[PDB]
Amino acid sequence: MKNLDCWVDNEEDIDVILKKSTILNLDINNDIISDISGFNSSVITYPDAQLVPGINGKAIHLVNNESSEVIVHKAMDIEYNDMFNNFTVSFWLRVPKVSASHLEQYGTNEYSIISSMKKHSLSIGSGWSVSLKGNNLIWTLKDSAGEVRQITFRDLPDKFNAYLANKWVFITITNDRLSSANLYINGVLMGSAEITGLGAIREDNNITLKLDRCNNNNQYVSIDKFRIFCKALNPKEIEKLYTSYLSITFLRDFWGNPLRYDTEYYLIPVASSSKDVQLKNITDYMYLTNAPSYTNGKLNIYYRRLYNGLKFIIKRYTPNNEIDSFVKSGDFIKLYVSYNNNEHIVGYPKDGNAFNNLDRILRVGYNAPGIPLYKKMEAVKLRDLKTYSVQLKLYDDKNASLGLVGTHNGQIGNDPNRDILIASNWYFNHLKDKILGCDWYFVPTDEGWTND
Ligand SMILES: [Au+]
Ligand SMILES: [Au+]
Repeated sequence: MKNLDCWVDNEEDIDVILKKSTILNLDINNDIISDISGFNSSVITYPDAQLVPGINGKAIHLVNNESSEVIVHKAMDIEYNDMFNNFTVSFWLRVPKVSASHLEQYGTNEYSIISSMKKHSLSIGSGWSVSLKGNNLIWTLKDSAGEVRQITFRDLPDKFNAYLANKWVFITITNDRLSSANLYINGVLMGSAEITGLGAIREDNNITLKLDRCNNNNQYVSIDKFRIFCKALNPKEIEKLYTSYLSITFLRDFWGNPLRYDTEYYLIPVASSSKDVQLKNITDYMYLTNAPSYTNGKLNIYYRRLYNGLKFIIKRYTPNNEIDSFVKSGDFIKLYVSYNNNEHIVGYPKDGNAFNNLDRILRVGYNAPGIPLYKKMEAVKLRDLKTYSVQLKLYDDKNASLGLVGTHNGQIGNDPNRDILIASNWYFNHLKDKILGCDWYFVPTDEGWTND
């Protein structure tokens, strides 16, 4: 009694604790990476460290060459924080899905992506490192006397739900030198290691962000919001820290990147993610089908395959907002299906067929003469902030709500029974359910996911 957390005083307001215990905090402003903690550690950016969209602005993109790195030179006042005392490392991480091929080829090649490690004699290294090995995420802590402690996290086999499978995920690693190290992903505890009794950790004066010892020349990773705390955060501090970055400003695609205009997306319903969207016929309705899947018992990985089903495109309802291409919640849009190299608008015909005069059946490319076709939508995010999904609100042409886009299981004509896309206001009265049929993933083609 005894506490190796840095002293704050403020033991109440979580936000005050998070702020006060921050000793390093990378931000990207006007395309320059710097430390905004207040300790002013210097940050050197090498020529092939690239910038990409991030969870809230831009983020760091590392490729596999020696010019692709970011080095933080620790300020003198924070230099020895982890020698004996507690600390927390946090950052957003995006790693592409490893191919079956590359798991076999490179699966035993452990490579670092962030490190303070130092080499000392006796063969001894000292510091901490974040590294990857196949679909393992690994935290290593080493003291100056040769002790080594580690957490090895094995990712989920279902790569649609896995953390090292091309989505932005939030990492947090807490170190309490009087108990354990704990690894969290998206605020949830994934692994722990006891770390008591360690000696002095004598690490590098620099913290290096770079792929180290990676044998796959085409490998890359992205890192955002890299931050270090002089405290071992508790689960409630971690939850607030995690949710604090979920900016309400832009909507997000399936991978966590900002949603964009003029971009092909495949839709998948969150509440039935094994399904793809199909079209009966131009001018007619859409429905769900089962996605085909990939399975590999040898390598223990599997996943519903992506990029089957219709391609959708979002356009501004009222053109020319020049430079920006990002969709903001509350934006008014037109939804198209691109088919036969033609774009076909999505909407509901006045008095069109509906189920129980209340679930409105959507039509693609409808064009009956003299029949209004309602197609003005609002792209919104009403629920589940941790989930990268979107809702779509359809209006008539008089500001009345025709409902959120969803599905309805039923039959049209003598067709087979199907989950058919619809707009319904029924969803507004149920926005608090765990799972809801109006939640959609927007999935664009991405080099970080190829089907095997
Ligand atoms: Au690699
Ligand atoms: Au919903």
